[PDB]
Amino acid sequence: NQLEGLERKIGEQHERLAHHPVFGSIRTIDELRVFMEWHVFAVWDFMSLVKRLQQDLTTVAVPWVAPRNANASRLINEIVLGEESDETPNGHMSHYDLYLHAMRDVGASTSRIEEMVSLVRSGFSVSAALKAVDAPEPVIRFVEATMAACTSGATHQVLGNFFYGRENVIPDMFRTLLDEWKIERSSIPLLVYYLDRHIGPAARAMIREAADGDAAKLEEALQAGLDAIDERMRLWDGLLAHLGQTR
Ligand SMILES: [Fe+3]
Ligand code: NA
Repeated sequence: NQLEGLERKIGEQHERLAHHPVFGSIRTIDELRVFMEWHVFAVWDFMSLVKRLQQDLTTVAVPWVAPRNANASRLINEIVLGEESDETPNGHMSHYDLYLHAMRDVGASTSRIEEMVSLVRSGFSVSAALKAVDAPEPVIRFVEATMAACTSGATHQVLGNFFYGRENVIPDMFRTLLDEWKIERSSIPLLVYYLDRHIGPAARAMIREAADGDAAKLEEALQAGLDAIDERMRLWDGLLAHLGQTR
């Protein structure tokens, strides 16, 4: 009954995220450009959650030995293939790269995110790279929260974050935004392609095994979900407040 409360709270916050007022407030091309310039940080940090879970639920070492759970390794390996290295009509690329292409298609600037990633490649911390390109404060909090899960969270928390805070909410969020912008497909075709590309038992089983059936740890997983959702809500709150101020 401790966990049922969290489960229901996650359902409610999911509906709130899927209908966040930011989405109905992106009315002009200018506003869509700003949206993408914030959103690209989440498109990018998403892959750190994926890779933390790939490390934990598959065997990425020499010598190899079979992962303990084949269903879990299958699901992660599927996500890696489709997200690090998707097949698109314009060739093989990460969803991150596809999103950058979509940004250029609409005329949004990719300079801040490319410089951030370039610094990370040269071994700056994510925190340092973010500050360096003057990322918006809400972007910093969001990405720092992702990174803290990835570097410091236990496997069951990363799973909660990922499933409840990302995989379970992205399709609904993307649908809300797509429905506003379908009418512009002819001028923004790659962003439509990107969004459309992203439009349960398995998740719970992975959490239970990572949690070892311990109800405290199951609570931790659910809580990591709620936390991730909160961080997403604060990102969109920040973007919306930015649009308001700079309209
Ligand atoms: Fe993706
Ligand atoms: Na672990």
